[PDB]
Amino acid sequence: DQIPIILIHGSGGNASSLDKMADQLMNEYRSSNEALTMTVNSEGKIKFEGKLTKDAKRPIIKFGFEQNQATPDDWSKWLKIAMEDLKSRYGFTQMDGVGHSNGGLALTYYAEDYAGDKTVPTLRKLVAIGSPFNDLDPNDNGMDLSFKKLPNSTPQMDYFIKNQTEVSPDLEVLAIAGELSEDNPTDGIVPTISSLATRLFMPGSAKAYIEDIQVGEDAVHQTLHETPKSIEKTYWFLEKFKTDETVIQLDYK
Repeated sequence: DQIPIILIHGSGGNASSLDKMADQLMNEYRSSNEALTMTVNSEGKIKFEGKLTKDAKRPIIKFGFEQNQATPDDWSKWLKIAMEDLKSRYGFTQMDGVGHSNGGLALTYYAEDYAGDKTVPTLRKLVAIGSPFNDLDPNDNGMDLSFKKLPNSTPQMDYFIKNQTEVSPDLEVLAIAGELSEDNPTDGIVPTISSLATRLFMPGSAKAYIEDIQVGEDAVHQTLHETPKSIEKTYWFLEKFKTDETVIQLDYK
């Protein structure tokens, strides 16, 4: 009945990439008291470092993909394999996840593809930080933060829309997006709208869907999972936010 929190890096990252967040949860908030590092390689290896005890509180799973530039749907498949082993070892029926960029996309595939699967933990809270739901092309995304549709949906977005019905009705989603300035709706890599495109498939599927836009030069893609606001909002969503009713909160902005 412990609910772990899985932390997943962006492309180019590793199992240490979300350590600022993890250290804050373990050392300052002290809402989590134990951690495990797990890594997976598509070659066929799964590695656990550490052991969670019976006294674990919100245990953190620092996750690493050795193939750290692969597609988010490949990541999701590899995550499933590793989550079968995690559940086998510890029995967790639910987990929360925080993913930076590609890591948030991997969680979204996991949410859509394995909600019914009793051999892995069901994703409960999903935090996606600068995740390019509709990839990187500004032409596909545009600049209208009140968007009800995208200028052009990519194949990935088409998949997310098609399979939105498969998410757990208890799923709670927080989409964090950066915008370098009000007149420059990108985080430097991802169009702000791409990172909020969850708006088009999570509301009414998930129990909760919340957006948070951070603005300014400090909201750059590469470090967006390290901003004070990102960490504060993530803590809030993981430890304070609770609902039985549907919640949808959009930033327009």
